[PDB]
Amino acid sequence: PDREKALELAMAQIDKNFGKGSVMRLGEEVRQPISVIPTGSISLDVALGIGGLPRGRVIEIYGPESSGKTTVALHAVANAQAAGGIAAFIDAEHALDPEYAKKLGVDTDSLLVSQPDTGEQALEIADMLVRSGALDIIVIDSVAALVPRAEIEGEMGHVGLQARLMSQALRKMTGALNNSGTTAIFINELRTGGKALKFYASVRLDVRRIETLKDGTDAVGNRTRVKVVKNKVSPPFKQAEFDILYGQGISREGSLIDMGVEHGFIRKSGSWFTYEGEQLGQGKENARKFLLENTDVANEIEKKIKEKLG
Ligand SMILES: Nc1ncnc2c1ncn2[C@@H]1O[C@H](COP(=O)(O)OP(=O)(O)OP(O)(O)=S)[C@@H](O)[C@H]1O
Ligand SMILES: [Cl-]
Repeated sequence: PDREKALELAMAQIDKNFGKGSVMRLGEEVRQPISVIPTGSISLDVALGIGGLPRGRVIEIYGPESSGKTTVALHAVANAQAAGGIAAFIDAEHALDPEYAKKLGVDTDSLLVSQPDTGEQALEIADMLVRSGALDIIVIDSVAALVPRAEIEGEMGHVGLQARLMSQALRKMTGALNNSGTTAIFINELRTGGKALKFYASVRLDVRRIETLKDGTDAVGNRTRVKVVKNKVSPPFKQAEFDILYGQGISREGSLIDMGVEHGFIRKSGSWFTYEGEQLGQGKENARKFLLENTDVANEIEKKIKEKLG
């Protein structure tokens, strides 16, 4: 017996039988792909281990209200579009603020939006789109808002039908999703169908608000924390953090400062961030700004960090 040789032989057959990623060692550092979707969060992009959401996969983003799920998803779309991709937003919440979306860099005008009459119609419309192979990314707002038709329409006290709907739906949309090469983000709100999504998801993000961006003493935004509780394309359980200002989305410069520091590219003498010899400022915010204005800097930092990792 040769354990490691026997185990590898095992794994190999396991992945063959159920797909790559069926099993993997946690420390394992996986081989990156040909063009993921920058989550808009450098840290998260890293936690996902492939620099962003995997295309042609089902992505669930759950968490409480105000935790930043929609924000993240928007950025996802933006990038998808920045890459000349076509986007679709299946809205069953009617909560979208396109003005903010634009600010996150979404081309709202070219963005397709549907506002279904029932959970069925929703997913159906979603299926039909996906399988046109024109969409790079699609978003479904509120797994919960996918209420069956029988219930929306007047129906008696019943079933366990919302889950079945969601289940069957995913069943076919996945095949398509894969052939299409389109990523499907399902925003799930922690306040029914998530039962299925748990198993169909390739990636599952547990998003929640941790801090109240205050800087010194005033409301700015909030610090989010995402845990990749499920990851079928890279070791799971990675966590990342980042800032979302009010009105502004995920602070790229905020991620850059933070990750740049923990990775020694930007030195932080107490109270004063410094990089490569140039002074960046006292207090994250001053640094953030500096990086915001001096777009050349940060870009360097964005490169440097990118390299050392993935
Ligand atoms: N329309 C908006 N205008 C200004 N800031 C917004 C807006 N929407 C979201 N934000 C910012 O993003 C934070 C919340 O992130 P969301 O985009 O709401 O993601 P989320 O909470 O999962 O989505 P919900 O609550 O289902 S909409 C807010 O606290 C603000 O910092
Ligand atoms: Cl990003």
